[PDB]
Amino acid sequence: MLPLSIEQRRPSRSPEYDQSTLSNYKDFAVLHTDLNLSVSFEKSAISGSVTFQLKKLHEKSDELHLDTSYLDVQEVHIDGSKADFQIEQRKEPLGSRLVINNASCNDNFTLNIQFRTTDKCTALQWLNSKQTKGGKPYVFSQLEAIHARSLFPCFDTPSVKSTFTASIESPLPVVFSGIRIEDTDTNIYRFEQKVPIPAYLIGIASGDLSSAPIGPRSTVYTEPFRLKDCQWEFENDVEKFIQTAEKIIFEYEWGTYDILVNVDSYPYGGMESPNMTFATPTLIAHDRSNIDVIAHELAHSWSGNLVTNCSWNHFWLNEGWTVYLERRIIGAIHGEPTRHFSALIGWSDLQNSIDSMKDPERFSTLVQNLNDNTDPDDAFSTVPYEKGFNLLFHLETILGGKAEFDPFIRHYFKKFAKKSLDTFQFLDTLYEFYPEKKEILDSVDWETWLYKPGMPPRPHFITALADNVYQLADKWVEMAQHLKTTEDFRSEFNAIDIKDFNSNQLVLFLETLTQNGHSNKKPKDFDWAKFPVASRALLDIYQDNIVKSQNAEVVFKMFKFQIFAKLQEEYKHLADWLGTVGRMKFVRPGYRLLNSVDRRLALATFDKFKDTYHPICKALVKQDLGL
Ligand SMILES: [Zn+2]
Repeated sequence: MLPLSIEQRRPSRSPEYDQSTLSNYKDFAVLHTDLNLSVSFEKSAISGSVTFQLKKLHEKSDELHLDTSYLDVQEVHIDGSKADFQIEQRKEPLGSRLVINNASCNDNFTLNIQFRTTDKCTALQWLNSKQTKGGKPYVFSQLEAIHARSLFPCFDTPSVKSTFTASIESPLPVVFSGIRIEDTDTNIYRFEQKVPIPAYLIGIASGDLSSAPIGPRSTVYTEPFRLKDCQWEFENDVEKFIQTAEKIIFEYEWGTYDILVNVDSYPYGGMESPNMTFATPTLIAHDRSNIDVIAHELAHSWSGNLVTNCSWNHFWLNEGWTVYLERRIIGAIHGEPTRHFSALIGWSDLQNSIDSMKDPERFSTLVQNLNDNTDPDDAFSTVPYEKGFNLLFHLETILGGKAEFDPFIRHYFKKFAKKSLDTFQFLDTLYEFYPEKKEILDSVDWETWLYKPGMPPRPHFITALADNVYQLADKWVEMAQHLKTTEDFRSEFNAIDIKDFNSNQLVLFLETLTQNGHSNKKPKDFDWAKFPVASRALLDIYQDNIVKSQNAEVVFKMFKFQIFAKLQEEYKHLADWLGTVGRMKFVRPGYRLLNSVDRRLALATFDKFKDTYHPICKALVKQDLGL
């Protein structure tokens, strides 16, 4: 009932089969999973057992195949009886297939595997005591996309979702992607995940953590020194966000919405493990300006967590729907011009991602096509997010806007609640929900959106907030050249200029500057180093909103404008600041900025702070400096 030749591409069975799994999930039903784990900070390993409640499905060849990757499976036990297993030879990138003899049991059986993580585990990130400001060891898992198979043996595919129950022992406190149960100290933390989740959403963190309320159904976890700060950051908006998102879709389904603010050495940008959102400390600005980042993880509570991409071929249904709903939450809070601006910055992110991404012709396509050979990680770029946002936004516009599309959002998420789906399954629900709207629904070029690489059709977004940034930014470039005095500059420019700018406008503003403005009529090879008064006059007049900002996002862009402006005095300040942040995205280009202008400082800086970043952060920064 939908357009050829999209139908031509329609898999034979939906949800589409997951090539990234070596497991045979199509043969089993996972009724419930249980993790009994023990954290050893000293061995850098998690050891224990996983217990599945499985039901045999009959609808040809039969066996029990599980995913593992560099994992020590010690014993298996079916219904309490030893069961015969063997581990195949490792196949990049999908790992070793754990084959277990299931012949003996009945339809519904209890599967218990005992295992140890390996030195080669790719599921757990370990930080020593030099790597956290608190001074205690820390560990967190990062499981997306197929790393769960490295934490425990399982059907490592987004199409298999199972309730969870978890007992984790640790010398240090433990948080989990679940709700903690009452216990009755043996250092054993116990949690329940009452909603079915995929294993990539399984999240564990253990370290020196305390907690504080940030809402009626929200608590924040983080290092104690940072505890009251983090609480202040989240406590004003977190419940409001949840309610904004509940109005756009429907009641939040997970009970509590908690946030773990990870250690400073945390190199990533966040994770949406259900019941415990992993957040970056660079979210803590002390003014609540870099806070809308929470709407995204929160949004995942519906799209991705509640309704899952069945495979990493259909990841856009995870992340695209989430950027959409995310921008809808902020749009509801800050006004339509803001979501359009969010959207417009997103369009910018997409093009740099497409211009640059390797094999921009295979991976830039909205619906991916990983067979059993492509690492699912190649499917993760800005495409799913932005081009997926743009397709959902396009669908919104043509259907008569938010009030016409909003009913489709509630049917979709209500229809696939607790299940997985593919692209094709989404479209049918789309076509099925608008009988009347069938004629323009059909006007959509699904083939270019879903299956062509490169930039999708460009949408018309309100450019208001971006115009102001570009205008103000262009003006500085033009004025850099006519005005020769700090007092001259102080009279054409005022703190009111960037007053009503939000965090994202400052970042674009400061970024537009280093691109010598944002206009066709841009001075060619205009350089900010040649105008020492203009550059310094900018950070001077805008000291309160730019220079005095503790928003790491705004702080980095400032350092960039200062490295571009070749303001030699500030380098020590960029050097010092690289000692305060561990986020790969600040630390890395941050060490690149410092090295170009002042090689000797970068090297000294890196020498003093090398062993304080996440080991991966250090390797990559050490690479750029040529060590
Ligand atoms: Zn996301």
